[PDB]
Amino acid sequence: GFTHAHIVALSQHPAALGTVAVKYQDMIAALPEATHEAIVGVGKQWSGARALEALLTVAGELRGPPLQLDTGQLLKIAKRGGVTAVEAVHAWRNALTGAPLNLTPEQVVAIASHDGGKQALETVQRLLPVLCQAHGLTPEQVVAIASNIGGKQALETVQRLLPVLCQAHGLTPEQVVAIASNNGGKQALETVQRLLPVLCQAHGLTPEQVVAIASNNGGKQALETVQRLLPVLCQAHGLTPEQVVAIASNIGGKQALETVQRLLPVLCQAHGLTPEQVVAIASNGGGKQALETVQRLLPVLCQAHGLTPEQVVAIASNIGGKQALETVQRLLPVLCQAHGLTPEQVVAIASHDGGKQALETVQRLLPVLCQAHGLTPEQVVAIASNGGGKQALETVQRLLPVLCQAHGLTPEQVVAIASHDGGKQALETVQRLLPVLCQAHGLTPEQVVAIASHDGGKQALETVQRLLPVLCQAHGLTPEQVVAIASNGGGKQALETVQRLLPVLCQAHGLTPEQVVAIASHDGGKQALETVQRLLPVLCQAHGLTPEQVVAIASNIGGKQALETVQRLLPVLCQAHGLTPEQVVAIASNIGGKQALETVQRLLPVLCQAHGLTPEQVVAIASNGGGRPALEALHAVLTDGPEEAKYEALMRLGGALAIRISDNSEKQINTAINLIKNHAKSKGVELSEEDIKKVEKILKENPGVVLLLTPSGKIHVFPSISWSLPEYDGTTTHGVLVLDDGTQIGFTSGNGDPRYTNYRNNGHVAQKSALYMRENNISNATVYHNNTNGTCGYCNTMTATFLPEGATLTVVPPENAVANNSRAIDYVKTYT
DNA sequence: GTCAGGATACTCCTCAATCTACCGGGC
DNA sequence: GCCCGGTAGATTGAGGAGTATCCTGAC
Ligand SMILES: [Zn+2]
Repeated sequence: GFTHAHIVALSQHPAALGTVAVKYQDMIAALPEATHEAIVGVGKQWSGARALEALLTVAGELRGPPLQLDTGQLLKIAKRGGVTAVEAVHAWRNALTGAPLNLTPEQVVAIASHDGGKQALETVQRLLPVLCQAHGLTPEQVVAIASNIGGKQALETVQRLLPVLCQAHGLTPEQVVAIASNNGGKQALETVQRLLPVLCQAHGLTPEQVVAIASNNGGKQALETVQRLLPVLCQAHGLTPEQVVAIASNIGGKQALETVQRLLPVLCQAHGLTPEQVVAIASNGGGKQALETVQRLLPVLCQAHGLTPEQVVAIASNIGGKQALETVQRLLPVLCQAHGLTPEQVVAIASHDGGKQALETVQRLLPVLCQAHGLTPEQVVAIASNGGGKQALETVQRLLPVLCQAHGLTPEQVVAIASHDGGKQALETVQRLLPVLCQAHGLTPEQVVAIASHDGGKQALETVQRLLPVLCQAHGLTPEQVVAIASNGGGKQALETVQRLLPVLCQAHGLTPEQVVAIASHDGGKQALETVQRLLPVLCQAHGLTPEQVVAIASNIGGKQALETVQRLLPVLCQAHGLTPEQVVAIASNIGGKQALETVQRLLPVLCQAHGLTPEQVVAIASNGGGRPALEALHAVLTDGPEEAKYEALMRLGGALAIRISDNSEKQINTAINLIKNHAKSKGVELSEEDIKKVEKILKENPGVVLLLTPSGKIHVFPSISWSLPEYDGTTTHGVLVLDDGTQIGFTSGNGDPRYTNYRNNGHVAQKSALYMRENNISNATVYHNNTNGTCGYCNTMTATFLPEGATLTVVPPENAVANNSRAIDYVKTYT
C-alpha cells in the first residue's frame, strides 16, 4: 500500500523495493504505528534493505528493560545509524547500560544515531574511563564530542593532544571540547595546533577569535581561508580583521569569504551596496548562496516587486536567506492580492530564520484559521513573525480547540503564548503542566500564561515546576516572588542562579531577600546577580558606595554592564570631568546605563565648553530612561540644524533668558543690560565688563537680534528666527513677555519653579511671567502665547494669586484658538 | 561504511529604547 | 468623585550563541 511518490523515493536503493513488498505486514506488527514516511526514509539509505531486515529481526529484543527503546527511536536509529549501529547496540545492550560507563539510553541513541555509529560507540565504550580519569573530562562532554559524524577520530585526537593544547597554547578544555564537537573535529584540532602561533603572532589575532572560528563545521578550511585572505581583505578591500573573523565564524565560512572577495566590488559599484550591508548579509549560515541570490535577484525584486534594497538586505541578513528571497519572489503578488496583507507584514514574517516555512504555512493556513478558529490575520502574522513560525502556526492549528474548551484559556492568551520564539515548546509545556501547576502548587492560569509568554518559556515552566516548592519552603519566598522572577526571558537561568546564590548573597554581603528578588526580576538577571556578587565589596571598600546604591544600579535589565561601567569610569568622571559620584549613580541607575555613562564621558566637554551648558543640565538629561539617544540628538541639533530648532532645544532645558529688544533707544539698551546682569547674579555668575561691552556692541550692530542667556553664562546670539509665535506642536507652549518699553522676553512651558511643585500650574508661561515680574519689580506688561486650547482653567486664578500686590498683568490668547472646555478661556483677559 | 563540509531551521538568553495603564493629591 | 502627571511596569526590536537535522562529495 505505497503511493507512486513513495515508491519513487524508495527506489534510490534498488534492493529495498523487493524486501518491503514481500514482508510489508511484518514491520507493522514488529514496529507498531509505523507511518509510510518513516519506512521510506529508513529504506532509502545505502543499506535500507539490510537495515530494515535487521530491525525486523532485532526489534523483539531491542525493547528490553536494559534499553526500552521507543519505536520512534528505533526508526530514527535505523534511518541514520543503519544496520551497523543497530547491530552494535543489540550486541552491547548490557555493555552500554548498567556498567561503569553510566550511559543513559538517550545518550546511547544519540551516539548511535549518526554516521559510523558502531565505530563511535566502540570508541566511547573503550575510552570513556580514560578520558574521565586521566584528563578529567565530563562524560557529557565526551558524549557531545562523539555525537557527530566521524566522532571517533575527534575523540582519539582529543585524548592524544588535550594536554598539548592545554599547556603549550593556554587553551581551556572547554574550548577544545567545543572545537571537537563538530564534523571533522580531528582535522580542525590538528589545524588549530599547527596554526595557533602563526595566527596569533604574525596576524595578531586573539586566541578566543580563532577558537570561535574553529568551533564551527569545517573549521580547518575556514582557518586556512582566513590565513590565506586576511592581508588581501585588510589591504585591497580595507576590511577590519574583527569583521573578517566575524564573517568566518559561521558554517561554511570559506565559501562566504571567497564569495565576498569575488563580489565586493561588483555589489559596491553595480549594485550600490555598502560594505557593511554585505558583511551583515554574509554573517549568517549559507553566506555564499545568500550573496549569489542577492546579486542575481536585486533588480528583479527592486523593480518588478517594488522592494527597497534595505528590505532585501534585511531579508537576506538571516540564516538561509536564499530560500527566503526565492519564496518572497515567488509568493509576493499571489499572497498579497488574494489576501490583502500589507507587504510590510510579509517582510516581517520572512525577516527571521526559516522565513520560507512561515510564509508557506501562512499561505496554507490563513483561510482555515480565520474561518474555524476565528483568528484575525493580524494575529496570524504576529505568530508567524518569529523564529520557527511554521512550528508555532501548525501547533496553534492543532491545539487551539482543546486549549480553549478544556483548560479554560482564551484565544488571545494562546495567541500571546504562541507569538514568541519557540512557541511550540511553550504551548506543549502549558498543555502538559497546566493542571499540575493549577493543582499541585496553586498557581493560577494567568500566572502560567505569563510565565510561558517569553522566549524559552518551556525551560522556565519546567524550572518552576522543579524548584518552586524548595524555594518557597527552604528560602522563605512567597510564590508571587518566584512567579515574578521566572516571568522573564531566560528565566530558567535566573531561577537557578537565585536558588544557588540566595544564602551567600544574604549572609555574606547583608542583602535582604527582597533586594535579591528585585535584582533578579529582570532579563539577564543571572549576569546581574553574578556581577553583584563579584563587585559589591569592590564598590564598598575601594569607592565608598553603599550596598543600597549597588542594588539600585543593578536592579535593571543591563545591570552587569552598568555595574562594570561604573567601576571602570568612576575615577575619571569623578576627577577629570567634575562629576559627583552621586550624579554618576543617578545616571547609571537607569535602563541602558552603560551607554548613558559612556555618552556622558564622550560628550560632556564638547557640550559644556563649546555650547556653554552646565554639567547639571547634562546630568539631568542623561538621568532619564534612554538618555543616550536624547544626548546624541541634543548634540546633533546643537552642532548643526535650524536656528529655531536650536533656540527651542536650548530654551527647553530651562534657566535660559532670551531678549528681542529693537532699535537703538539707549534707555532700553541700559534696561536690557541691567536685566542680563540681574539674571547672571541670580545664577551666581558675574558677567564682567568685557561681556557687557560685547553684548552692547551686538545689540547696537544687529537690528532685531534675539539673545540667549544660558545658566552657565555664555550669551548665544541668533541672527534671525521669526517675529511671530511658532506653530503649536500640542505639548510645548511658547510665550513672550512684551514690556511697555519695548523689550521682548521669551518663555517656554515646562520646567517650572520647584518651590511651587505642589501647585498644579507649575510650568505654564503665565506663571513664569508672574514670577519674573515679582522678582525684577515689573509694573505692567502683556503676554502672548500660541496655545490653541486657550488659557488653562487653573491659571486664571493661580497666576493672579502669584502676582504681587499692586502689580498688573495681561494675557492674550491667539484669535484662531478655540477653548476646549468650560475651564479654559479663549479670549483676552486682564488680571491683577 | 565512514569522514568532512555546507545549508536550513529552531530555541534561549541578554541588552536597550519606547509606550502605557494604574495610582494620587488637588479641584 | 474626576482628573492629568509620574512612573513602574509592559511591549518591541535587536543581536549573539547554542542546538538540531538534512544533503553532498570523497575514499
Ligand atoms: Zn497653564
